[PDB]
Amino acid sequence: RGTKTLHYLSMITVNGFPGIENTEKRHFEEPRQPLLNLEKKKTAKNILDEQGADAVVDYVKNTKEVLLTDTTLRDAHQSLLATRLRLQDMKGIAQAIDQGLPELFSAEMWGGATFDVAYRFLNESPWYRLRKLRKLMPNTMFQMLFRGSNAVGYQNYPDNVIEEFIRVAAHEGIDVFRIFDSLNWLPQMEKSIQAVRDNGKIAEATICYTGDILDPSRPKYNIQYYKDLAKELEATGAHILAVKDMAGLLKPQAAYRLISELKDTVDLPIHLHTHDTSGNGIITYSGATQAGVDIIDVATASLAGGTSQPSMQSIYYALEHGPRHASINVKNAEQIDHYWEDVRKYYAPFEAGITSPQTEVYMHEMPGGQYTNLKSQAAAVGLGHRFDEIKQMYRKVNMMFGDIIKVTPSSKVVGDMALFMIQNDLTEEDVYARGNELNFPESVVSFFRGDLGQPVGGFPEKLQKIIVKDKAVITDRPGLHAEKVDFETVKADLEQKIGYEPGDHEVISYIMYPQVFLDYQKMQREFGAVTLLDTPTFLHG
Ligand SMILES: [Mg+2]
Ligand SMILES: [Mn+2]
Repeated sequence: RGTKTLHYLSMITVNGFPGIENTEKRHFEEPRQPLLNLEKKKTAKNILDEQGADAVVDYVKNTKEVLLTDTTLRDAHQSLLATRLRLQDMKGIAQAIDQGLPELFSAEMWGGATFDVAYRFLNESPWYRLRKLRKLMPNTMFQMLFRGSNAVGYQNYPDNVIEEFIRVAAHEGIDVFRIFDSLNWLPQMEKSIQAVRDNGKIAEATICYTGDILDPSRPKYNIQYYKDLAKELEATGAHILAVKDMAGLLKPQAAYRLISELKDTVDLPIHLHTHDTSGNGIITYSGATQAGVDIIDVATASLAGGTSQPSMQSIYYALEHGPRHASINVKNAEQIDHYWEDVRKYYAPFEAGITSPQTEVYMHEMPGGQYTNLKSQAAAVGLGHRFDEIKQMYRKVNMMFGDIIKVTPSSKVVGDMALFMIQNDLTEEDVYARGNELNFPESVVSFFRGDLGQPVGGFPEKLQKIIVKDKAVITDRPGLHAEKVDFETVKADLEQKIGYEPGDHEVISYIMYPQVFLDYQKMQREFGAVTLLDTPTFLHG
């Protein structure tokens, strides 16, 4: 253990940290520990543990105030710090979050990019992070972002694999599963919702908001589409209806109209998740609060704004004297935000830069992760000076594909198409004419084969035959055609590859990420548990 520790320390000291500029270690002060005025309240986690998920739904329904879900541990640092927030910085404040903020509905700490990024770059197990945070926060519900068909991975998986992931995640401490589909397709979400219900946890059926319901020029995603989707999601038996605004597209008037119209439609509580990219996140949450939204997704102030969530303290002060107040202790929240600012000072190499509110997201509708990835891709191929034209081409490609819902991985399809069109100097007419000779990117080909599912209204028929030439096109769930996985065989093979008997979580991690888990195990054998190091020492040695 010690030998591995000085091995990692010497490696980082001499060769630097991979992916960041080699820089001498700055001296940091100790992060400020909060002074909390503690109150003992019965949280939603106590209700879930004692009386179940339906009692949690009843408690949310009977709460006149708007509940808050803290996205600091997942989405705030996914948007701002490239998901690089380490478990050490979280566990410095996890107990303070659990005790000083018992009014929180849940804390989003898992799913999304965290599962892959922790293994690949932070060299720490996300299961280990979940276990440590669960021990430190016994009275906080743990929210996770769950893709309905692929769980946290990106490959095609059978239904039993997704069910096993749900069972193991619920056993290890995930309480709320925010289940979403990239194309808002119900069959991808139905089985995951049913498995979350069978494990006794809270299933959040999620609608991804795209376009503008108040714009009649785009009637594909109008209020009737969202009402029908909410009715279908209510039919699945999900406890809470969720509305994901991945790019901050929901305008406050549209927010009020959408939340009200969903409110007379279904009786589920409504959870709204938005980003502050346009700078309108606070007023969007306020307009949803007047319409009667139940839970909204907020982040701590030092990790809020920009591509991240709206601030929890600011949304408290925005609704302080209105008809509905935010359910939070704002003094404890500010005391915690002091620590979060101090530890955000550690992650200077991963900062995006100077950030201003951008209303161009109303035009290209790119999520912040897709925005950063496409900017880096354009910089790599020598087209970084044409990023405005790349964004225009992104909007045009989204319209060409039939106005699809753009989130991971469907936003990557549009980004790859836009980059390929900019690279080869192609217009819409050029693709419709010379697309037979063209070799489209594999993500676009996989999307038009049906590997991502079926989009709303189907594919454009001519563009589909242009993009996929002789490859087979499926019209049903790709998980039905997934190659069968036997957990005993995978467990035995993993016991051969790594030098010990794996747990259920390790087998399920090997199934989601085969090469990434093996690389993590090799780095664990070489460098040990580097998660115990502090972040300046972890990055600079
Ligand atoms: Mg309520
Ligand atoms: Mn988000």
